[PDB]
Amino acid sequence: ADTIVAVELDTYPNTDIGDPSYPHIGIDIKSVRSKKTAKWNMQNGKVGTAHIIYNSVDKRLSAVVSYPNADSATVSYDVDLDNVLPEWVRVGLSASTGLYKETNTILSWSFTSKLKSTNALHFMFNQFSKDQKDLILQGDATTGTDGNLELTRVSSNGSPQGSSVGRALFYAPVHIWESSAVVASFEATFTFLIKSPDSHPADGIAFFISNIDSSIPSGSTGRLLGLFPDAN
Amino acid sequence: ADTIVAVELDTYPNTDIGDPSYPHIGIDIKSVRSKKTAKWNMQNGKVGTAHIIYNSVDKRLSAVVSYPNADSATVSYDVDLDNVLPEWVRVGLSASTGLYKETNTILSWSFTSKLKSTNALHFMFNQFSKDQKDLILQGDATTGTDGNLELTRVSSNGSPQGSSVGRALFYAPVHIWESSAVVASFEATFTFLIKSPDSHPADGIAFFISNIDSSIPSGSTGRLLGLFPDAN
Amino acid sequence: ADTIVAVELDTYPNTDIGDPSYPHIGIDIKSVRSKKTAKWNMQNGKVGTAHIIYNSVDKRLSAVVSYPNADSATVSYDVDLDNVLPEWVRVGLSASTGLYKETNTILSWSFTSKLKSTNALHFMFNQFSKDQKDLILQGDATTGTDGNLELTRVSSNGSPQGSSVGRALFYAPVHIWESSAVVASFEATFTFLIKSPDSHPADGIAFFISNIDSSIPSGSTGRLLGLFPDAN
Amino acid sequence: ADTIVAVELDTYPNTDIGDPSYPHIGIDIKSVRSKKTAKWNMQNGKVGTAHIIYNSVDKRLSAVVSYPNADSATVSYDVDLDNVLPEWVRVGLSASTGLYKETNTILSWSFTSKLKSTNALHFMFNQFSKDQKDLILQGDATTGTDGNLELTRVSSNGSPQGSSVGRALFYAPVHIWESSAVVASFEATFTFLIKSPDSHPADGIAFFISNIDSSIPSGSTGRLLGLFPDAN
DNA sequence: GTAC
DNA sequence: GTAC
DNA sequence: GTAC
DNA sequence: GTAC
Ligand SMILES: *OCCCCCCNc1c(NCCOCCO[C@H]2O[C@H](CO)[C@@H](O)[C@H](O)[C@@H]2O)c(=O)c1=O
Ligand SMILES: *OCCCCCCNc1c(NCCOCCO[C@H]2O[C@H](CO)[C@@H](O)[C@H](O)[C@@H]2O)c(=O)c1=O
Ligand SMILES: *OCCCCCCNc1c(NCCOCCO[C@H]2O[C@H](CO)[C@@H](O)[C@H](O)[C@@H]2O)c(=O)c1=O
Ligand SMILES: *OCCCCCCNc1c(NCCOCCO[C@H]2O[C@H](CO)[C@@H](O)[C@H](O)[C@@H]2O)c(=O)c1=O
Ligand SMILES: [Ca+2]
Ligand SMILES: [Ca+2]
Ligand SMILES: [Ca+2]
Ligand SMILES: [Ca+2]
Ligand SMILES: [Mn+2]
Ligand SMILES: [Mn+2]
Ligand SMILES: [Mn+2]
Ligand SMILES: [Mn+2]
Repeated sequence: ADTIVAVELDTYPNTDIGDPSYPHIGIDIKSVRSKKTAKWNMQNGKVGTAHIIYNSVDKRLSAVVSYPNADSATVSYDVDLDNVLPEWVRVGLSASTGLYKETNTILSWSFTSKLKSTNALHFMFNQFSKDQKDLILQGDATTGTDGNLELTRVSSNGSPQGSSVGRALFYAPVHIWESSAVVASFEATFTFLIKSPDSHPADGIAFFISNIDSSIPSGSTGRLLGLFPDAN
Repeated sequence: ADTIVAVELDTYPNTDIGDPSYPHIGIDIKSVRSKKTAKWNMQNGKVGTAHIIYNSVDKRLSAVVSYPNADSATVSYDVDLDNVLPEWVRVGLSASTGLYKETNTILSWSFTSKLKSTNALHFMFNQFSKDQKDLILQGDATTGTDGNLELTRVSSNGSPQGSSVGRALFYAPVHIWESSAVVASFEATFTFLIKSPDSHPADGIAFFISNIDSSIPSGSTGRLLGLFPDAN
Repeated sequence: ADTIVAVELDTYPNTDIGDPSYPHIGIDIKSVRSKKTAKWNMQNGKVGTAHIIYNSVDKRLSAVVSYPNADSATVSYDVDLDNVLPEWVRVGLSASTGLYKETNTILSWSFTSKLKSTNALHFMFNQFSKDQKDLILQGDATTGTDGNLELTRVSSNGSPQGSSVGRALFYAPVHIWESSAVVASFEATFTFLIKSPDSHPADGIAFFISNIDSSIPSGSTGRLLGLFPDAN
Repeated sequence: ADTIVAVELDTYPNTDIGDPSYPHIGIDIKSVRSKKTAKWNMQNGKVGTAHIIYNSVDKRLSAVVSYPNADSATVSYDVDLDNVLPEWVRVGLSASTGLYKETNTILSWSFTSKLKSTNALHFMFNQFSKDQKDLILQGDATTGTDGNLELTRVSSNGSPQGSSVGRALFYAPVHIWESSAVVASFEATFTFLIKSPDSHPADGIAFFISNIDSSIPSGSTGRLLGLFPDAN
């Protein structure tokens, strides 16, 4: 299977696989069962912002998710990604729906990675286009509708669909660690709009780092968030 | 055939294709017969720097090539690249040798492209590694020798070889123009070491922008600099 | 007197100082009598964006001013700023009102300057705060009202006042040119909201570069845009 | 007195004030008696690189100091700078000599600070000039000798002097924290050349953050590193 | 960091 | 929008 | 997240 | 550096 490190914005509690009883953010290291979670007050229909940071000095993967004029949710986990990820990776966004659904709309995404002694990569999307050749779209993901990235299927009348999964990966491989680097760092930011007509939205959005040849695991709709083939 | 826009650092005068009778820099728009040239005092065995700039306001492609403590050479050409290049491109470095030879050594390469009212791409290579997954190497190009990119063949003691052609392209496609952008800009910088035992070094280095699926044209050693299928 | 280079967004035609008979953008080199202008379709109450670019290769000062879903206005002027500006400068925004008035509201401001073969300066304000220590406020300029910079006087209900002039300069001096630099470049971007109850809004906003010790010239409300001591 | 946070590169053990018995790097919070230290293998006459990082999510001040082809020294300390520094600060480099001496030569310095919800400041000096108006020089500090910043006094024959102190601060105040920011971060990098003709170099170099109006404490030569008025 |  |  |  |  793929090697996945992810930050999940998990809108739907799957208590059977160790989710807390509330919408949460989490740090996922090679398992959908987060190594760490924080409670997340997800605001239906509101634009939120996720910030993800890591550096090879502290070896601490951290995230902050916020809405205008509300308290942030934050989660951190000590992990040496040199011992988890391959040296070269792709970075991406993933989302899913299941029996419950939501829009998984990405309005902007930026990423920066640096290896110092310096090598750098930076991309910034504030606008997504119909045929965006620097993104690899997988599954139900589409670009160009209102200049946004729709990770999961939305009908012609604007309703999100159930049992949908989709992902967007940046086209170039990323050099995420190097044995001779004195300092390696990355940061990701994205803005998102999760909207549900139902009482209960599902399933969430994740930022993820994977082996370069990563693909959506077959059947990874719902609680698997397009990242894992099973709930182990 | 491919669509090529290039800045050539041309070390060898080919009078039969309209080169001036001296080493020169040139702007190549879909032809090896530069639309504009400037005399270039190439310093055998010295590290040089090339800077290439363009913006959609001025629609003027400019370059400056310099050595420490010497006068620069500069060339500019008015061209609307919206009417020349496809909307999505790859960017790259190319170099060649023929009967006469030189090292085509790249010590660093950086590139930035922005499409405003903003989408942005930036990469910086100060170190090239043996298995560099965000570069597409074509022909004779190799990476990892002293952390440098050798575009053309060099022996184990660093002696350049004749009849050699090689290129390196950044892996991700670049969105070089967009009809709704108010301002689009790019800039490229690279540092290079051209060294020859020959009285006459040949053939040169180019920065280029191509169709995404561009490859080294058949036979394009020597004066065609790995860019053009013929001298038309 | 001061040495001023400016891009004016001139909302009010002053025919006696050589303004065209319509709102215009202009390039001002040491005079309010623009060296070049372009017609500008200013949209009362809409947020606009101004982009200003210059590099020492082309020696061409350009600007583009845009509103969402409208055609841009653009103006360029060939000028070697090495022979106009002192080596060290301050950068700023200026605005004024006279008999006629408008809001001169700045919603964001960014600036980058680089001197290559590299020295670099960059700032980005997306939020202005009440006591913003990296800005020098001159005249009527105030910060903190909805996180915006109000260059000229506005009442508590947001109504602009006549006979008002105000400027904001970045605190640090900027090294705008250097005799040994191979390439020097700057770019500025700001977003603005010009709103008037008047049939005729006045007087405009400018981005400017000055001697470091520049101050609002005595009497420079109205047509002199807080930049010039007289209309020569 | 001033409020100082610093990363010290301490070349000289002052065991009487709690230095370890070896050259060390340290994190100094309002005291020259480091809250944390790591052993540092300082290489006389070699160019080294210091990297300093902090973000408001982890609240961890970290540094890495390295030489080509040697193991790094690294030190980290958990501190909430919101409770230590004022909201607006200056950033700087400091160095001293005492009865023992060394060159305190700075070859490059870069800094980036961001406040997100984004406001940014970045500067990069690869070249220092004789009259560098975006630096505040204090004490014995000079710029322009070989394009370098000499923090402490060097004689006409190139010998460092004893009992010398000097500092360089960036001219613009820096907004280091804000109560409404979701994420605040900074990073500094500098390269340095410490050379001594004596068996024993002294006293060291520091990166520091201070109140905006900070000045060299009188008598802060030697072990006080130009930062503190006393050894408490 | 080495010598008494 | 008023003054020649 | 609320109802049995 | 050789060919017309
Ligand atoms: O903030 C508190 C909100 C609580 C919502 C409670 C959930 N309601 C609920 C459950 N719980 C059991 C969960 O699994 C049943 C559905 O499983 C399928 O749907 C989800 C959501 O798309 C997905 O994660 C799974 O993989 C699967 O597709 C109900 O049965 C019910 O109603
Ligand atoms: O004595 C040796 C130094 C003088 C060399 C001659 C330079 N003068 C000159 C030529 N020569 C004709 C060019 O073609 C000759 C070789 O062509 C092959 O090699 C070159 C160099 O690598 C390459 O560009 C060609 O594609 C081919 O591979 C002029 O035109 C001129 O001036
Ligand atoms: O009915 C009201 C709308 C029409 C207004 C007239 C515009 N036409 C016009 C003028 N007028 C002469 C300019 O000076 C008049 C006022 O001058 C003062 O106010 C302006 C605006 O704030 C300011 O620029 C001046 O400095 C002074 O404070 C033309 O020349 C033209 O065209
Ligand atoms: O890596 C191991 C190297 C060990 C070096 C040992 C130091 N040698 C030494 C000492 N130690 C006592 C320290 O204070 C005496 C000098 O104090 C003055 O000089 C220093 C250095 O510039 C400065 O920090 C102080 O503030 C003061 O100016 C000796 O006495 C001796 O020899
Ligand atoms: Ca879940
Ligand atoms: Ca040639
Ligand atoms: Ca006017
Ligand atoms: Ca010490
Ligand atoms: Mn979960
Ligand atoms: Mn040529
Ligand atoms: Mn005007
Ligand atoms: Mn110490």
